[PDB]
Amino acid sequence: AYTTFSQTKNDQLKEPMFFGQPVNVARYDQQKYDIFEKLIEKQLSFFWRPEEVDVSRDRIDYQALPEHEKHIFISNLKYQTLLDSIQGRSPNVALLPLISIPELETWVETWAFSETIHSRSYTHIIRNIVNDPSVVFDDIVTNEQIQKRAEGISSYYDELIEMTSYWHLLGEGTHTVNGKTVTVSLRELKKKLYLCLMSVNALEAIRFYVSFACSFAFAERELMEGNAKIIRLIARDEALHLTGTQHMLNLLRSGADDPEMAEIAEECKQECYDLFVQAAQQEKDWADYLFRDGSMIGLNKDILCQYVEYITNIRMQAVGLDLPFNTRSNPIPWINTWLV
Amino acid sequence: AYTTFSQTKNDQLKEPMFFGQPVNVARYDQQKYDIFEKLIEKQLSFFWRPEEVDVSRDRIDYQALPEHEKHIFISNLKYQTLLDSIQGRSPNVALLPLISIPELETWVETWAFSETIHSRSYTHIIRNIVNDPSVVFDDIVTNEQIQKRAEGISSYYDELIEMTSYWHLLGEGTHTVNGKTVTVSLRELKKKLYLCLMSVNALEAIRFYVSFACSFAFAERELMEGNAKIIRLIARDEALHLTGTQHMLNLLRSGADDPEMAEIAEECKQECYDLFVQAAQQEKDWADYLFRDGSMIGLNKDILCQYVEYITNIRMQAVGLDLPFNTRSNPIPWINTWLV
Ligand SMILES: [Fe+2]
Ligand SMILES: [Fe+2]
Ligand SMILES: [Fe+2]
Ligand SMILES: [Fe+2]
Ligand SMILES: [Hg+2]
Ligand SMILES: [Hg+2]
Ligand SMILES: [Hg+2]
Ligand SMILES: [Hg+2]
Ligand SMILES: [Hg+2]
Ligand SMILES: [Hg+2]
Ligand SMILES: [Hg+2]
Ligand SMILES: [Hg+2]
Ligand SMILES: [Hg+2]
Ligand SMILES: [Hg+2]
Ligand SMILES: [Hg+2]
Ligand SMILES: [Hg+2]
Ligand SMILES: [Hg+2]
Repeated sequence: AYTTFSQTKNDQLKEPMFFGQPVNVARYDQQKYDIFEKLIEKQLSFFWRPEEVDVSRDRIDYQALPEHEKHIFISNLKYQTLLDSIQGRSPNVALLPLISIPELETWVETWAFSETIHSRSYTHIIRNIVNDPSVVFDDIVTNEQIQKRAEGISSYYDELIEMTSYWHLLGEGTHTVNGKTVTVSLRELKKKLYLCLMSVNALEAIRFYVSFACSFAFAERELMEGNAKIIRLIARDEALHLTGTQHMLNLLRSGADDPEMAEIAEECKQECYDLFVQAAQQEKDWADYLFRDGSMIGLNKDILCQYVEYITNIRMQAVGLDLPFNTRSNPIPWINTWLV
Repeated sequence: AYTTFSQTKNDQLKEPMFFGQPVNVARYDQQKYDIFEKLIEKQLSFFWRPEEVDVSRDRIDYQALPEHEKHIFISNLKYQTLLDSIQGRSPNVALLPLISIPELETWVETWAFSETIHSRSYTHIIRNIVNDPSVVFDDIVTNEQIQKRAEGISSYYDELIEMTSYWHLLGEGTHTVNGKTVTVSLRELKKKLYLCLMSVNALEAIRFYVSFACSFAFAERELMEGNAKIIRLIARDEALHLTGTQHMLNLLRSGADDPEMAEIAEECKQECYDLFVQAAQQEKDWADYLFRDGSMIGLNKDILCQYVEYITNIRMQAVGLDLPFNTRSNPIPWINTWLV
């Protein structure tokens, strides 16, 4: 039931963000929600190329680092690489088949594209600091400490993609496939999409920012300055990506877009809350594996843990969820030098 | 069965271009086919912003055009808008789920992203030469002559996408879906993909160039200078895209990739030929509508048909197919200065 060009002439200003008629004409002279056009323009204005950044000194900096610090830096870089590997392809494969307005479709493609630039930047960094890049890349797929998160993230996407395929092929109803009953509910697919968006928002709002803290902690000591310059550019892109997911989520719950979605937003309010806490908890547990052999100037298990609660509280409130942690001011305001 | 991050550690240099293990880590330090990394780098170096191009005088020129010339200009633009609307989302939805090497996955996303920029440029042009863009955009969907010319494009993609979903959900074999027998053959899916690529190649190599000639015929008389600047940048991108498709097809035919694809290419030889001949005929049939209210000096049905036969022979030759048309010299050598 999916088509690359719906032959029905429809009003793209009246379609819901998702599940409406697939988009036909890509036009940008008008939009249901201006924010997505603004985000596309900003992202295009931010276009940068990794190769332009000098990372010639990061090699020696990395070599001079104590072993536990090399571990902290590389483990963090591997996680960033993993996140953008998934983000460069998933928004496209998972969201594109369900978007019903042109500005969001193009925003999703632009967003995914900017992530491939990030992936290209990580290769640029990695090849200029280790001699044998292959060791680093393989450890990304099999690192036990890392794969727990990837699995959980990939899962939401994989499940939504699967349910979408069934919906497009069979439509709503109770069907039979090779002797098994297969139930396809649009309401459940909508719930799937909502929770997946919330998960991507957490990936954007928390997972990445916790990794930025680690990267910039090195920059503060004037180490790995090539890497810092690249992460600063990536962080500027992520701020836009998070702005996009926050608007999608708030538009869906404010009842402005699809009434049934506003309904669902309220329905799984508790589940959404636990999803967020879980993510915060994962980044916390990670700080354990990170500083297993020691800490460093500006960063340690406790400070990092405090930043997680701080950032999580802000992000959750931004999407209308209750705060899970004790309120406090920023534990590491020095990071603002590198962020927004 | 599709996954956004396969957990199996595989040697990406040994996977086939399509139908192997979905890509997990996005790395660019090595590649099975260097040509795709070269294409990504080239496309990135060609990055341009449409709204930066000055089209303020285009409004004056257009209005000054006799009605039939306005018809020619706007009809051609509407077709280009359609092709890029489809090409901005199709490579991602149809190809991404089937790619198994990172360089190709990123090339497809980069290629699709460049098409969204093309769509953005058409809005920039349309919005600056007509009072109500909605009349132009709405006609793209309903116009029977535009849909007859483009007939078969979205159809191929939609069929591939549907067959792909069946494959990811059910796997190979014969199944029973709602009491009906559904056969899922990987070989048949490979055939579908192969012919889809050959169709995209014809779209990139012929359909777009026929439209460039019409656009540049105006630049030739010093009119629509803004549009001409844009079309030149767009043509520069399309040349990369067609290079990419020609390489994909020729690599598959060589047997150096999936040996089964080499067999399929050889077996589907006549179908490849038939679709190029069909695409050529569709472009010629378009002339009747393009010049219904009159033609222009140096631009008429006869010249368009001569050019179509000229470029078709060149394109079919590049992918190893026999030539359908009698050989001839370029009927419009003035285009060379505008292209590449
Ligand atoms: Fe990123
Ligand atoms: Fe991002
Ligand atoms: Fe294009
Ligand atoms: Fe193209
Ligand atoms: Hg998602
Ligand atoms: Hg998700
Ligand atoms: Hg970290
Ligand atoms: Hg951190
Ligand atoms: Hg929820
Ligand atoms: Hg919620
Ligand atoms: Hg804490
Ligand atoms: Hg295709
Ligand atoms: Hg196709
Ligand atoms: Hg034309
Ligand atoms: Hg033409
Ligand atoms: Hg062929
Ligand atoms: Hg001819």
